[PDB]
Amino acid sequence: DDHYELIVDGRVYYICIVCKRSYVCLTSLRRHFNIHSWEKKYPCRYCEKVFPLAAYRTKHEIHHTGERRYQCLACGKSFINYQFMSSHIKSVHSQDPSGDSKLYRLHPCRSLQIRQYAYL
DNA sequence: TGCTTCCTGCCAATAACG
DNA sequence: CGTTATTGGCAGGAAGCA
Ligand SMILES: [Cl-]
Ligand SMILES: [Zn+2]
Ligand SMILES: [Zn+2]
Ligand SMILES: [Zn+2]
Repeated sequence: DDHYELIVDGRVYYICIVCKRSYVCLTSLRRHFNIHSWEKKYPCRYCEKVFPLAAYRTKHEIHHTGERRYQCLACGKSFINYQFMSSHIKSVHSQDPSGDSKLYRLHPCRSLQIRQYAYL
């Protein structure tokens, strides 16, 4: 159908037929495969752009609304995504957000309707 | 070479099923 | 509506880009 399997050292991999990318998760292969098939379409609700993954569309739509969900706990500045937040904390505070301390807060998404993670 | 978007393991939230 | 399947949000490194 849309994949074959490699089994190496007991570990199972799922291989896309088209580009031969390997996936540990079958769910990942399927998510990825839409890029080839365009079976599903994820159109920005604010403009003409269309995405092959739902999450790509959501991250894009956040740019339309201007919501700043990522907040630096050291100085309070907020950022639209992880990358700007991380870049700020490393350059300005000389600390790594992926270290063993919580240096930022991810606020819930309020400018769009997306599913809510209870831990935020 | 510093923004910008992509990528995929993981799994909570949601949907589908029966 | 309780059990199973699916969706897609998240991190944070990778890749794209000018
Ligand atoms: Cl905001
Ligand atoms: Zn592929
Ligand atoms: Zn748009
Ligand atoms: Zn700060």
